[PDB]
Parts: sequence; C-alpha cells; structure tokens
Amino acid sequence: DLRLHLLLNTSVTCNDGSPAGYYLKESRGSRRWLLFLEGGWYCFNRENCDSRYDTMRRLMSSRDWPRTRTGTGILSSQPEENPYWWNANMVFIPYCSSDVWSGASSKSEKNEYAFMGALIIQEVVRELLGRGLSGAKVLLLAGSSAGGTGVLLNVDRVAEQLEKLGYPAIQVRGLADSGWFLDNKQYRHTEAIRRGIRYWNGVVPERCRRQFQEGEEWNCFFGYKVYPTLRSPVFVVQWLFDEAQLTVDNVHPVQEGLRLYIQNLGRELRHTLKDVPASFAPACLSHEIIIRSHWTDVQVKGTSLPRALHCWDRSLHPLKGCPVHLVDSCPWPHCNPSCPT
Ligand SMILES: Cc1ccccc1CNc1nnnn1C
Ligand SMILES: *[C@@H]1O[C@H](CO)[C@@H](O)[C@H](O)[C@H]1NC(C)=O
Repeated sequence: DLRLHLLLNTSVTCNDGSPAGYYLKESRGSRRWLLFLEGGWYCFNRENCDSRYDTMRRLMSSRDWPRTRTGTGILSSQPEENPYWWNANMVFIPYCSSDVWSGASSKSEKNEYAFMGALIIQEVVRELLGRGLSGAKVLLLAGSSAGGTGVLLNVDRVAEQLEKLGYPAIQVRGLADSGWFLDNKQYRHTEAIRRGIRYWNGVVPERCRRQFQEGEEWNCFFGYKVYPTLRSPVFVVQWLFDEAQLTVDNVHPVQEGLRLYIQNLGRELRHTLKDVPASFAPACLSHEIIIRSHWTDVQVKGTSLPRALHCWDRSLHPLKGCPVHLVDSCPWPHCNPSCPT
C-alpha cells in the first residue's frame, strides 16, 4: 500500500482550501521514482464547479481521503503485474484542483475556489527531496486522462525546478497516457478550456506560450501542438479511438457518414504521432488506463507497453528487437485482436 501524506505547506490546497497531498511507498533499494497524476475532467465556472463539489467532492477536497491506497498497474510493486518498474519508489498524486494541473490561484475574498494544480506538483517534488528523491537517477512524471495532459503541461517545469534547486543529476522524463486530444469538428453539433484558463489563472509551458501568444494559450492543452516545444523526453500512450475524444465529438449499425468520420479520426491521430519516436497507440475504442491491473495484455506489432517502456529506458542510456515507436495502421476499432474487451 501507498500511505497518505498531506502537504506540510498547508497553503498549497485543493479546490475547497483543504490541504493537497500525495500517497507514497518507498523502495530503498531503488533510485527510480514514479510520480503519477490522476485524471478526471475539470470545471470552468462557479456554477459548474459547484455541481462537481456536490457529487465529485473527492476531486475537489482532501477531507474524505483514505489513509492508504493500493498501487495497481504501473504503480504495482509485484513483478507479475508490473514488468517495467515494480521495484521503483511509487507516488500517487490525487487530482483535487479541477484545472488539468495548470492552475496557480489561491482562494481569496474574490475567489470561491483555489486552482493550484501546477503548484501542487512543485510542492510534492520539494517535500519528496527530503524523503529520498535527492538521491534519484530518474524521475518519471506519469499520468492518465486529464493527468496525461498535466504531464505535457508540467514535465519541463519539474526539470527546471530541480536544476534551480541544485539537483542537476536527476533525469526528468514524462509518460502521458490518454491525454493526447484533437481540436477537431464534432460529428454532430475549446471554449470551455479558454474560459477555464482565465478562471484558474492557468499556466502553460514557456516555449509553447511564446509561440501562440496572449489569449491563445488554450492551444498548449493539445498534445500535437505542445509536444514539439518540450525538452524533456516524453513517451505518449493514446488509443486511436479514445472514448473521451469520441464523447466530446458527440459519437455514441454504422452508416457511411459515421464510418468515414471514425476512420478519418484514426488517420488524423496516427498522423499526429508520426514524429513522436516513443509512443504506443493501439487501434482500440477504450477508456482504459495504465494503472489498471491488466495493462500488460495489449500489444502493438507483437510488443506490450511494459516492454516498449523498458526499450525506452534502454534508448536513454535503434535497438534490435526492442522497439519504442508502436502505432497501429489498421483503420477500425478492435482491428488489433489484443484490444481490451
Ligand atoms: C485536456 C483535457 C483534460 C481532461 C478532459 C478534457 C480535456 C480537453 N477536452 C477535449 N477537447 N477536445 N477533446 N477533448 C477531450
Ligand atoms: C507555501 O506555498 C506558497 C505557495 O506556493 C508559498 O507562497 C509559501 O512561501 C510556501 N511556504 C513555505 C514555508 O515555503
């Protein structure tokens, strides 16, 4: 089990002003550290956030969090469940800021809620340095869904933070799962993100900010636009037919118009990954994520995700029999036989 620690700096808070925190399981024989960002959509105005506080309160507050959590999938310490990093130091950072991990705004007399996702990540890193992170060789910042987009928005800031604090030997890398979205046309008929950024005082990576300029920071929430601006190594996991993408696209006996729409979506996603050398993109319709216990089962071209991640580790020391760029080319959901059932 991973044990809860509420942040010692209690001014770094969840939406309702309660302290943020992290769950930790140490592995003293390892210099690898995995910091995982939870997902769960976002909220973008007072009324929408009030609704989320009524029925999704754990995503807005630490008041009811349990003392422990079980590590699963890539967070499991069992070699059979996690062939990749079973012996690593494990950290799960709960998502309680509703801001895609981008915010830097406290509660005040003018703000009902605090949006501190970017500050939560930096404070977790700072407090872990005194618990053994100072001796790390690799810090892998991973996350799923909104947490996968959070990786893209925060990995370079973590690298800069450790350099400025005096830890130049720690290699910072990112693993973005299910957070690579397209700003495409809906099947049946970006603004919420634009409103959200203003509501949150949201921040984006500096090189991406300088390309798109004032008012256009929303562009940096889209993987294919922010990824080329990043300096840290980043591995991208993305289903070609992601269920969250299809939900925003208003897709739910398929006739020609919808067949062409779905085929074009897969082709567009595959195109955006052509120049991403570390990636795993199976041709599946799914909402499943990398902390599930059976994450080992899917394969692309005969290679599993735990294997591809191991090959990525070797590449950062091409490799015979150890590939890192794995994107399906078949054009319809479940044309890969290993897709989750
Ligand atoms: C970045 C993020 C994080 C969580 C939930 C949604 C989103 C962006 N929304 C969106 N826009 N076009 N497709 N999708 C899914
Ligand atoms: C706690 O965090 C806030 C926001 O990041 C910061 O202003 C403050 O200085 C921190 N306190 C300490 C003691 O570092």
